[PDB]
Parts: sequence; C-alpha cells; structure tokens
Amino acid sequence: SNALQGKRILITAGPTREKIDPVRFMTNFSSGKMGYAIAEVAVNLGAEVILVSGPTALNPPLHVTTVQVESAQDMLEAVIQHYQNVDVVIKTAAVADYRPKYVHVIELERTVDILKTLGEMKDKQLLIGFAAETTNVEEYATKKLREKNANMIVANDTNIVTMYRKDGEVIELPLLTKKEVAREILKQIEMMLEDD
Repeated sequence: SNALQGKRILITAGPTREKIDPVRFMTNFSSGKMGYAIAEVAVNLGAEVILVSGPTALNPPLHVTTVQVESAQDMLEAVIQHYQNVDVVIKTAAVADYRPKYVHVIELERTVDILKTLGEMKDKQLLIGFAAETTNVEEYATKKLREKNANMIVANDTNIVTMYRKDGEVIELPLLTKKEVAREILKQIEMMLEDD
C-alpha cells in the first residue's frame, strides 16, 4: 500500500492524433488501457502519478494528475514539462509516430522520438518502454533497450508479456490481465529504485 510512497511516476498512454486538414486526421493507434491500468495500481501503491494521455474513451483514476493531448508534439512538450520532477517515466506506446507535413497526396514527416529525447536528457529518472513485434522480439526489445538508454522494455505478444531489464535480466509472464501486468511492472520498478 506504501510500496511506491513519494515516488513521482509519469505515464504516457493512448494514441496520437495528427491533423491532415481542419476536418481530417490520422491516428497512430494505441489502446491506452495498459497505461490507465498502471496509473491506477501506482496510485494504490502510494505513488504520485502523472498521466499524459492521447484521445481515449477511458476515465483517469482518482488522484491521478492527468493531461489530455492529441498530437505527438503536444505529448512531447507535456512530458518534458514534468521530466525534471519525476523519478519514473513509463511510455506505454510501442508504435513509432508519423505526421503529415501540411494542415491543408499526403506527405508524411518524421516526428520527434519521445523515448530517444528523454534518454538523451536523462539524469536520475528511470525510463520504461514498450515493444510489440511478431518477429525477433528479444533482439528488437534489447536493441531498443540500449539505443534509447532505457532501464526496461516491456515486450508484448489478457496479455502475454516479457520484460527486459537493463541489467540483462529477462522475465517472462503467463496469460495475465492488464492490471496484473501493471503490478508486475511496478514491482520491477520498485526494485530498480532500491538499486539506486
């Protein structure tokens, strides 16, 4: 109940929304259920939780400080605003984002990588990322773990989750609900905070 007492944890969740024209947009889909589930469990563990969310149909848990955004750019600005004052950042979006160049046949431009940015300006914070691949899961998750300067990468297929920690340890899980996975993740984070 007090496992993460006083720990500031920032979580990103949901999809990003990129405009094409005033009445059209594209969506890099991400459910948001996982992020919102982690946020709820984190609160119950006594953590100070900040949730940066894209457009979802979900309602944030009580006591969760939530910022609703749409674009990947706004999500970036929101995370940077809090990054100095947090202990843990959990990026719950395995999808790399793309964005149209104009706001009026559709030219796409590269968006700024959130996890890469946080890794470059990282001080003492812990970076947790996600990954969802159908091939070379271990190789990709490990590559992302080292490239983005992260502490743990959560790999996906109710969920079947394998976690890859920075120290080299690998933890596979059976079929669990999102809330169960959330607990296992926050358990791992709790330990990394003690290692420091």
